[PDB]
Amino acid sequence: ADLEDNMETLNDNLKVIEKADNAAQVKDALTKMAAAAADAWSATPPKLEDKSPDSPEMHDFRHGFWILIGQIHAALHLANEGKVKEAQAAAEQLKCTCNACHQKYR
Amino acid sequence: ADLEDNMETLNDNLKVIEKADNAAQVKDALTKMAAAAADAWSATPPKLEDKSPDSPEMHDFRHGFWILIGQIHAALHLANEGKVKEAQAAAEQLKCTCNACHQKYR
Amino acid sequence: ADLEDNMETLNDNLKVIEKADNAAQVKDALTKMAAAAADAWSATPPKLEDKSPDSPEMHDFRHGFWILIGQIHAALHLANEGKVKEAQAAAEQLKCTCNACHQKYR
Amino acid sequence: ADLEDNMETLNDNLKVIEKADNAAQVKDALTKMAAAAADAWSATPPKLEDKSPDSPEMHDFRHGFWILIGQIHAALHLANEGKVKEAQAAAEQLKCTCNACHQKYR
Ligand code: HEC
Ligand code: HEC
Ligand code: HEC
Ligand code: HEC
Ligand SMILES: [Ca+2]
Ligand SMILES: [Ca+2]
Ligand SMILES: [Ca+2]
Ligand SMILES: [Ca+2]
Ligand SMILES: [Zn+2]
Ligand SMILES: [Zn+2]
Ligand SMILES: [Zn+2]
Ligand SMILES: [Zn+2]
Repeated sequence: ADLEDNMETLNDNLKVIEKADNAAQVKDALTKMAAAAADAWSATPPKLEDKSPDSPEMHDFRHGFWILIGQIHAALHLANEGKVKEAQAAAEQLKCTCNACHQKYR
Repeated sequence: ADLEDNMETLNDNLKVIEKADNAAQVKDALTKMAAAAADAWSATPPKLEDKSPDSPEMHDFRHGFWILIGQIHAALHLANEGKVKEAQAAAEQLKCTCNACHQKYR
Repeated sequence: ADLEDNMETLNDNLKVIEKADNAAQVKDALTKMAAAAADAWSATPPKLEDKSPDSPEMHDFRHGFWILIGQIHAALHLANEGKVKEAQAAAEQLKCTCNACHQKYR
Repeated sequence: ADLEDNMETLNDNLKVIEKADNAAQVKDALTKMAAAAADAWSATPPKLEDKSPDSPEMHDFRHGFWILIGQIHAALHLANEGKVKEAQAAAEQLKCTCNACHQKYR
């Protein structure tokens, strides 16, 4: 899909997890975030369309999604062990990424 | 879906990656493998039907999918940087995780 | 060093982190655990000395340390951001690994 | 140690890995690179002396070492399975992380 669409999914499902109650809501939100993150991974942001597909900036932008995807799956690891509260905490801690990448490329 | 269905999707797209020609081909297979692996993550294999869901055996079973998905996303990292031959070798290498879990639980 | 020595380091520093107060104690304990885990990674446990260096069992044993090392560094990630309490939680959650691997190879 | 000292250790052992012949050689270099990277993790680069330690810029700076150490341990995974040529190619590939952080903060 489209990069701003992916970011909406990321942000909505982030708030679903905060308000979630059971383990199925959390696990399904995290699944949607993973899918969106993997979709964004191949997009070119506005402020980088001038640079080369193989530039260090583009590499760095993609690395931001690699990191986020790992964190989302580390949260899925916890939720699939039944530790729903610890998975919600991990989803909160994810924030350091959405903000590091925004500061540079949003 | 079924654990067996997930395993069929993993096996099929592994073969696709070994025969692919273009990066978009390798990229779509890895993406399907990641989803199948995430869905398999929650399953109980027959050999463990009797164990408690919080036993170490189920913990260890789920860890296999966590390591597998991490390897799939590392291959996706190479694919999305354009390095298709490297992604294909990455897909080849992750058969150590397939074989390790099969020896234990298949 | 020696595998039982590494396990002592792992277990001691695990309890240092629980009792820790500031961010330097936690970060230094986690550093020692990482070093021990990386040292154990190349050892052969008692109950596996019969099998081949390249057997799926040996692969699986090493994968256990790869996983643990990642978790320790995910905890270092948090401690280096100043989130000492969240790093202590992550060190607690590490437990699913020490127990999954013990159940199989200890 | 100094950030500059850590960078020198990283650079030196990268060269060692490209010229190595035996697995023990590749394994010791990666191990030294992992320690240098963990020690660099806490440093402040000159370009960021003015930013707050909890700014997104420092978060992003520290994330670079987290991704780098993950890549180093993935190469160590191959090395400890005996696949030295694969570990050497893994070391080669992680220069994307070197170049990405240098473009931003060196
Ligand atoms: C545990 C963590 C596993 C990992 C990692 C992989 N597989 Fe697997 N696989 C697993 C089980 C328990 C089973 C048996 C399920 C059952 O109900 O019997 C399987 C089975 C397969 C099969 C057989 C499928 C069939 O139609 O009968 C295949 C072809 C297969 N697995 C492939 C496969 C690949 C390619 C993997 C890595 C990419 C892999 N599996 C990992 C458990 C686990
Ligand atoms: C940030 C996350 C970095 C990563 C990843 C890597 N490096 Fe780096 N490096 C970084 C900085 C801020 C600096 C400058 C430090 C300063 O005080 O000026 C450097 C510098 C180097 C150097 C120069 C060393 C010197 O003696 O002047 C080298 C040779 C170097 N870096 C190598 C290197 C390699 C091989 C890396 C990946 C394996 C790598 N760096 C990653 C910040 C970051
Ligand atoms: C790069 C590595 C990013 C990461 C990680 C995250 N986001 Fe982001 N996001 C990024 C860009 C380049 C943009 C702008 C794209 C554009 O077309 O302008 C965004 C945008 C958003 C927005 C605003 C979207 C809007 O229509 O206003 C939000 C609310 C947002 N992103 C949320 C978000 C969250 C919660 C993240 C962490 C889970 C996250 N993003 C990560 C680049 C990157
Ligand atoms: C394999 C992947 C392991 C992981 C992960 C952890 N441990 Fe372990 N441990 C392992 C083995 C094969 C052994 C026995 C080795 C032997 O020579 O007999 C151990 C041993 C221990 C012990 C007891 C040591 C003793 O002298 O009695 C403890 C207390 C211990 N290990 C702790 C520990 C912790 C806290 C771990 C997680 C952080 C952990 N181990 C992981 C194999 C593996
Ligand atoms: Ca069948
Ligand atoms: Ca079948
Ligand atoms: Ca100097
Ligand atoms: Ca110098
Ligand atoms: Zn962070
Ligand atoms: Zn392996
Ligand atoms: Zn676990
Ligand atoms: Zn890269």
